[PDB]
Amino acid sequence: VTFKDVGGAEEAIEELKEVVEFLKDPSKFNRIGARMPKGILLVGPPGTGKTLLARAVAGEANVPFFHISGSDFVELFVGVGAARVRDLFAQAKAHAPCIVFIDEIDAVGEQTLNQLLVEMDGFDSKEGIIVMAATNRPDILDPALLRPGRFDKKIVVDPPDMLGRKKILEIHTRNKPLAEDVNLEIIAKRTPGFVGADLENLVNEAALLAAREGRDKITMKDFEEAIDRVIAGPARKSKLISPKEKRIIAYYEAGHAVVSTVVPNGEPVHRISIIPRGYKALGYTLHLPEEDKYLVSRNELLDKLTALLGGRAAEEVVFGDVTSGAANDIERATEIARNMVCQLGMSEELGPLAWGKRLRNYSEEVASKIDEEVKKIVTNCYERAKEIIRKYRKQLDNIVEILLEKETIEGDELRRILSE
Amino acid sequence: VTFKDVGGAEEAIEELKEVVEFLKDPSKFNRIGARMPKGILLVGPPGTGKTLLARAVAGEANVPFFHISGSDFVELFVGVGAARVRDLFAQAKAHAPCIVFIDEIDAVGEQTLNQLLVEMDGFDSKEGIIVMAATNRPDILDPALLRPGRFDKKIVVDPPDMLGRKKILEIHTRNKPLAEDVNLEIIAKRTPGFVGADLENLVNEAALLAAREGRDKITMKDFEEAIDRVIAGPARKSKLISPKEKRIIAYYEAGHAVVSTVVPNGEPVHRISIIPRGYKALGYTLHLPEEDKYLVSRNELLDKLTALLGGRAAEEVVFGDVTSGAANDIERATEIARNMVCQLGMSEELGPLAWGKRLRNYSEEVASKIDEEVKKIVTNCYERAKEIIRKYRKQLDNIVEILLEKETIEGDELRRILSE
Ligand SMILES: Nc1ncnc2c1ncn2[C@@H]1O[C@H](COP(=O)(O)OP(=O)(O)O)[C@@H](O)[C@H]1O
Ligand SMILES: Nc1ncnc2c1ncn2[C@@H]1O[C@H](COP(=O)(O)OP(=O)(O)O)[C@@H](O)[C@H]1O
Repeated sequence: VTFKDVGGAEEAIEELKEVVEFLKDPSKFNRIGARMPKGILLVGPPGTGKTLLARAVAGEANVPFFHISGSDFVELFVGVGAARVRDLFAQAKAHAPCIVFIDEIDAVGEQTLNQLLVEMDGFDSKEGIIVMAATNRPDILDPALLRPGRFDKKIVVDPPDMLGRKKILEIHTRNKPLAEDVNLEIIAKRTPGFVGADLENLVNEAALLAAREGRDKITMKDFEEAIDRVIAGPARKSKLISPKEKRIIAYYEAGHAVVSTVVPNGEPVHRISIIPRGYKALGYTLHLPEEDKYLVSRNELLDKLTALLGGRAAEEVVFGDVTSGAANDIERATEIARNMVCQLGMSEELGPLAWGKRLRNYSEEVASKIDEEVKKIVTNCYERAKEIIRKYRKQLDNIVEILLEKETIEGDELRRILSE
Repeated sequence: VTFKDVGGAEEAIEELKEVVEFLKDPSKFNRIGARMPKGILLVGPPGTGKTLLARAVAGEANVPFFHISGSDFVELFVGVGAARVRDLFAQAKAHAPCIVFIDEIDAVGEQTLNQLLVEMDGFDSKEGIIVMAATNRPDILDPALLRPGRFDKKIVVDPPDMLGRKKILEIHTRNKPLAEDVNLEIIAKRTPGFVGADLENLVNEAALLAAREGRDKITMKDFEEAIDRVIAGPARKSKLISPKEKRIIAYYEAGHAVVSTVVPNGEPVHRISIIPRGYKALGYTLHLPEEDKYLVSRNELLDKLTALLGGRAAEEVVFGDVTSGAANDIERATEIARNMVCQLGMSEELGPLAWGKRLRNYSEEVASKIDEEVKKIVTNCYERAKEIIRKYRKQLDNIVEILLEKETIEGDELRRILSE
């Protein structure tokens, strides 16, 4: 369980390597005056992998490891926790420099608490005793533990970025017999926000779906379809859609994808489907990012707003009678335009100011000029999505009639059709 | 542990010297009628160093010292605290004039409380019994303890000013083997708001970082880099920034430093770096004050506001497309301009009045004249930062191309480049 078995956190490893060294040659840290801390506090979102790091460092240099959970101290009989703690340190002091882990310390931090503080102060840091604490919350902790001599050194763990998830997938798939067409980079970019714990569950679910039919390999189709069942839900083939009502959905989704391709700034589409899924959903479009970005320009916000108004601009041109389907793409397209004006200061009339944060302190004369700008930004974009559709209309029907039988179209075919 | 080992508080020492004298010649205070108090209450922010003063005064004249913590009285069995208190005074009365310290009295101030008040009133102040109490909160204390005869004399401790931190650093670094280029005045001015407890931790962390590589001296580079890891966090070299996206940050930070140098009133820069650090940060600039000030003029507030609008005025002139990076320098530059008008009364139209403190009691006709002034102060400054940049443009590119390879530039090189 060396450091080669943990991936996705290069700042909790490089920073936490001298502790291994300190357990090898403690003479280097006494010639100067170093006072290597007795306790280490790991903090981060739950499920990040805090517990695995302690096991990894314990196994890095052959050393006994004693794991104790603070949840076990909950609802224990009076005095049992104190006796367990005393026996733990009694065992620890008998052996060589050891590693002791205490988990879930937020809940504990009454009788066992005070006994812990006194007993911790008893032994010396030169014996070889290391205490590692892992909390899911840094605020509800007991303030007394933050005093010097107690837990004072903290390590922050963070969710992985794009390259971290690739490494985690590489780690967790070594044993299983993958097929020959499985690409782990594609599956790495379609899973943003996943903590390291969920990817193993994803692999297990893909294995289950591969095993249901019965076959010794896991193909790409199992991976891609297993991701959808986690985000939205299982497919619902029992639902019945009227033939004159599924023609509207075919035009509402084939218009959101034509507009999102013509405009310069955007991310490419992956597939379009109209199979119902989950509760209150009738069709979706998927994008895959090209890289990871941290700064957003202005022209990249006027083209994410035109795409959202693409579906509503396709019903109006074709049918002429607007439906109630596009009620969530209007709510999310009007708070994008209320940040370009109030907070980010990208309006040429109100200047570089931050009107807002209770949550409203300004006059009524000003409040009637923010609306004349919001209603002008949104209307100006909605007049351009309609203009885009009118050019690509003969090539918009072809995308529909293909989508009304196969019920799914791929991105490459779409981009081949648009560019005749 | 005499007074020579405590620095940074010259008002809790000069005021607390006759207590040492009173324990030497108590005859001077009885010829007139002095009734030197039995209890002394030390109040101040936590970690200021209240506990150290009691030990210092106890060691000033050779006298037994008995320390008891009020946190120990918490969750003790019924009657144990009273027995401990009785045994404490029983031991104290047997010896010469002694010193007894009670810590953390805010939590205690039920059964032990009443026993303390009665037993305190028992003995006489002429025996040589002194009681020192240290609380972190002056409001939650039991009001009964404020009656005469009980704790009535209080001493307030305060965080050190600029010269105090120098003395604390001098005290805590005597043993350790510093290098020859370490300047303690520079490190004293870059640590505002630090209480006396944090500087020793800073020294220990610098020692750790010096020891990691292995060398018998601590150079300046270890001190300066150890301060950053406390304020913001460790460097994150795993983060990847697109080549076309780190060119924007190089222009946003090289513009905030050119403007902050040309304007008359300001504090000099120290270094510019674009290495990511912490969470949601992509570049920072550091200043070092020349001295400590307590009054701020008006012209010193119109030049701290032009500097903040320097980054946004560098993207607009160069690229022409404003990004979302400068969203925190707009929020902090619009509450500076809402104090020059409402509270401080530095507006020539609304006169010397204080509109405001619920938090709003005035008409709507007035509320529409504060905005016409706020929008005029901010816009007038933003038209001048752009004017500054246009002059120093040939000398703004040189600062960038140097900053795109070394990833760090020093203040002296910047001020040499600007003044050709
Ligand atoms: N960086 C990582 N590399 C590989 N696997 C990880 C990583 N982080 C977390 N995991 C996986 O996530 C799972 C959950 O870990 P767990 O101990 O529950 O986290 P925590 O203790 O922080 O809740 C572990 O089985 C581990 O395999
Ligand atoms: N004025 C000072 N001079 C030198 N060291 C100080 C001073 N004030 C505080 N310290 C240091 O801060 C540390 C914390 O003191 P502590 O007793 O915890 O403060 P408090 O009791 O007020 O919380 C001590 O180890 C002491 O060395």
